[PDB]
Amino acid sequence: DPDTAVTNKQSFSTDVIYQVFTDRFLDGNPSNNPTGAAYDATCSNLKLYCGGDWQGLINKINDNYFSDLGVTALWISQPVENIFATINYSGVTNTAYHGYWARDFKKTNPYFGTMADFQNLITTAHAKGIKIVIDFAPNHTSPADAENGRLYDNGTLVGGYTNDTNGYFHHNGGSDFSSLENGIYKNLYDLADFNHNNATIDKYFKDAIKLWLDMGVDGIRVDAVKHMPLGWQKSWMSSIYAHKPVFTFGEWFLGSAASDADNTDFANKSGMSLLDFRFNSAVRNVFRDNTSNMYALDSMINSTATDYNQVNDQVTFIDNHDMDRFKTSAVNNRRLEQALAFTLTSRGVPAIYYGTEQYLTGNGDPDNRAKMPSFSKSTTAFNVISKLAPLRKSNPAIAYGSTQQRWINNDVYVYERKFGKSVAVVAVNRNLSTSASITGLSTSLPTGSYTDVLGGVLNGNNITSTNGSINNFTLAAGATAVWQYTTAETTPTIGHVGPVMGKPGNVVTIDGRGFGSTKGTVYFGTTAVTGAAITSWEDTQIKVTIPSVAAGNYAVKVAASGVNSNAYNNFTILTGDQVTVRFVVNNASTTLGQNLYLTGNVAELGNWSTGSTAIGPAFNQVIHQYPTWYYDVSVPAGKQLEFKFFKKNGSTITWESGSNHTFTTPASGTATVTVNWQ
Ligand SMILES: [Ca+2]
Ligand SMILES: [Ca+2]
Repeated sequence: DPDTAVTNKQSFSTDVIYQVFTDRFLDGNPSNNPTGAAYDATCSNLKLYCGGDWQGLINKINDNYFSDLGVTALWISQPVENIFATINYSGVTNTAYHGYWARDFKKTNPYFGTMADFQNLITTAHAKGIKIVIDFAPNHTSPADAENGRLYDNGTLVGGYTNDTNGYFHHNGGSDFSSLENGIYKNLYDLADFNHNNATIDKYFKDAIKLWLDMGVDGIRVDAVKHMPLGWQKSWMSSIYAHKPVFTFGEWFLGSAASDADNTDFANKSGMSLLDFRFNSAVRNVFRDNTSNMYALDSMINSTATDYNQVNDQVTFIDNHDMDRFKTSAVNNRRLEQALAFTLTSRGVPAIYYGTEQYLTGNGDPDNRAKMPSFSKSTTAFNVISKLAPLRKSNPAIAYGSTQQRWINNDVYVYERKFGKSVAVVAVNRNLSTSASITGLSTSLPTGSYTDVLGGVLNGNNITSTNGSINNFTLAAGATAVWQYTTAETTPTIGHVGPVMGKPGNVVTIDGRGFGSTKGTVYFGTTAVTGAAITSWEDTQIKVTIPSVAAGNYAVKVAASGVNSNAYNNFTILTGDQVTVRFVVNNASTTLGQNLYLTGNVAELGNWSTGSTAIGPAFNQVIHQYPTWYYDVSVPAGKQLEFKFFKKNGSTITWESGSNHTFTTPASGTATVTVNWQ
């Protein structure tokens, strides 16, 4: 199957994601709409249910609204049963229309549809080459008070937030958001926090997602990743990747293109991507708010490409469920159109929040979750997506391409996306009133005459190369032209690998060009993977079995016909199955600004390193207070580990003295190991 094929659940780079609040799209079946106050036909009270369902989505798929738009994957609201009750925050009746207040992760939300409806929707999407991505919010249940934040395991009850004897939840009050630990271990407002170190919860959630992947979901958009321990998440991911690997991204909110240490961290160590708020901010500051210029935009591109191990897996967007719509009264259509184009031709997996093609407005929650107004295919923005979306599939330079600043200034940007012998050039002039005389533009386009892929719908123009040298031209006011160049690759050149972390035995997908149809050999580091280990092999996609080599960070290489492909770095190989173990050290007092890390005899703790590979810095305030620190780590299961803490501050490392501490991990689930600092 090609990298392109709907089948490719491990890579979304060639797709376009359509984010849609299920309830706010189409009530394709009235026979399942809420009754009474908890419902509102008009859908004027955005806080109540409006009727949207899975049949509605099915209908749109079937009349090619999506197929005409160009979107290749739907991102739906969480499908699980949510609380049936209603909460009255400040006199206003609030419903769980959003999907985010789960009560039974093992049952479908009746208001969206049934299990068979869901199955019906998973089959109809694949038939048209559309993938389905789902929201999964394992952080918490529903707001305490609605239903005492109860959780049912497929009907049967697990426990409520109150008189929670076995401790399935956290009872440390709610997060004031003053630190990463305060956000992880304390509730989100009234949202009942689950205690993941609790083993039945750890297993409830591995068992839950398993069910959904089993039914055919193609990707999972995890919610509130900054509110759950990394260690746990990673372990959960290894469970998923070991069963049915699927593209997983999470939401870790940021408020700028500004780099963030914990953000970049999670993005490179959890085993899942993030939503690109750094990008979003720059895309909005330049195109929307007029608070930064093309420089800011370019500066973001280089920096993100530099911070994230695999920038191509981040998920770009111009707006979403947690912000003001891109469109407002001062923002004009061309500007929306420009942001879309910029995003569709950009690096990463892009997502369009529902109704952007219909210029929908709505500032803040919930006005930005208005009902889908039209199914019009005429808008210019609708046009732009249909034109461009298809390119991610046809041109691999858009999909896996690098980015090169080829001409820039305050209003004008011309960047280059190139992968192997393929290219795409994109010129953007955010100035709505004055055009720009471009002189001395240089690209990698072979000599020839190029026609703006956008047929001029965004005042685009044609160009002419002369061995990369483009002839002098004028870029009209508010223009944006795209000129590409494609050809058959003849050299194994790796474009993606999914997932990027796993234990030996798992199956990974390598996407790219020029692999030929004759099984060569894979290279996990310096270890050739051949023959039967290579489950599948064709020009654009090779499915290969992760060899059983020492856990660690490898680079992947595909050698087709003796020619070695380029190397895909930072591919993480696990020791084996994981379990989440909480490490607690006592009397581990420190000096001002001195911190506590952890490392031991397995790649998962960092193989005795004191660097960027050691676990930490351990927490010291919510679950355990200073001088006791603690930190939840993903760690090989069943195996006996040796570990040791260490304080680190200026540059100087002080290891605990005496022998190494020891712990033989549990064969499954979770565990806690307490130790005294030596
Ligand atoms: Ca309905
Ligand atoms: Ca939490």
